[PDB]
Amino acid sequence: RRRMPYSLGTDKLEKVDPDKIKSKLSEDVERKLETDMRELYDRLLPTEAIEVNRRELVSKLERLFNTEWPGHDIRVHLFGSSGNLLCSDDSDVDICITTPWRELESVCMIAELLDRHGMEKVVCVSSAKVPIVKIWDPELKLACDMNVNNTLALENTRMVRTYVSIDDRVRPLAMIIKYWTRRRVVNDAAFGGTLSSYTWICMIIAFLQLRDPPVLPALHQQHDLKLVKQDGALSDFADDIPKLRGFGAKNKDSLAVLLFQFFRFYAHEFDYDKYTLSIRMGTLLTKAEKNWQYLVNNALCVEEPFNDGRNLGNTADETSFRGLHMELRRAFDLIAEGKLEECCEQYVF
Ligand SMILES: Nc1ccn([C@@H]2O[C@H](COP(=O)(O)CP(=O)(O)OP(=O)(O)O)[C@@H](O)[C@H]2O)c(=O)n1
Ligand SMILES: [Ca+2]
Repeated sequence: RRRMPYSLGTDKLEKVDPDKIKSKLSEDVERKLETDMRELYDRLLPTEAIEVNRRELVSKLERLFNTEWPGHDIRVHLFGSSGNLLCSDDSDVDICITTPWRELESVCMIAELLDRHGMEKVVCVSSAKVPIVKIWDPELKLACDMNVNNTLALENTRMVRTYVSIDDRVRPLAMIIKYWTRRRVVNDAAFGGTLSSYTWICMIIAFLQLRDPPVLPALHQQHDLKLVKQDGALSDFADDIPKLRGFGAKNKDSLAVLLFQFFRFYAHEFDYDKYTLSIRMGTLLTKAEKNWQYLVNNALCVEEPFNDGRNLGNTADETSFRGLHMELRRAFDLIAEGKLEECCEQYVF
């Protein structure tokens, strides 16, 4: 399922003279793009029935696990887009199973139990860095990936949820960019050699942190607004939502202007060879100061904010990155003229 064929080669795209790159939408284009984005967002928002089903899946799993293995305080939690305000009705369900009982981290035992209780397409990856069980629930009609005790993923999901809660523009902008990535088939870091949705979300956040004035702060740096978590530890990132809300309100750019600027930033402004995007810091880092010029698959460097050693761009080789950059050029060209529908056309192999 390789998205970017090896024929593309690996050449970097040349930087275009900044004076020759459109920097502003015309009023007519902005007005129509705003309306078209708002219509698309309304269609992408989730519906009650499916949001309820996501919760029902959590409860069903928790009951099954505590009946099979009682006395181990097994709890089940949504994460990913089901927990960060960025899901649509067709989004998969990311689930984290927490327990002090480390025996449960051998996930083949979970697969066997779920197969016994009517889940379908039950498969597992026991030797991955994060072992997972995948299922299809035929009653709730949900595809689910679950892990055991990956509490970092609960926290980075909660971080994304906090960013979404800080400024009204984040949810529609991110939901629309995510839709673009699905239609263009550039959000498949396993099969396709492109980037995970989480990676794209971090890129959206990093872009918004770099607006003038910024739309989003650097939550990991706002120490005085960190609250204590349910587990009793101080949060790694600022999370006092009432005190953070409004941070970006001084930036008055519309959703249309922000979508145009997102594609302009990634298509033309950002120097991929030199810099690492860091939502932990809210400022650009250099690859060189992280020794990231040596990483395999380092054409795009997007630092995971909880593990400064993980490049979220590491699933894109140089060929795939070339194709991704070309897709960003294409999107910039089209959004510049308000062509949202064409920008989001389904890619066909
Ligand atoms: N490198 C990574 C990749 C993923 N994760 C964790 O997995 C979740 C789902 O990834 P995801 O890519 O499915 C993001 P989501 O908003 O759910 O997208 P979707 O609606 O298109 O399904 C993220 O929210 C992170 O908690 C991580 O910790 N490190
Ligand atoms: Ca997901």
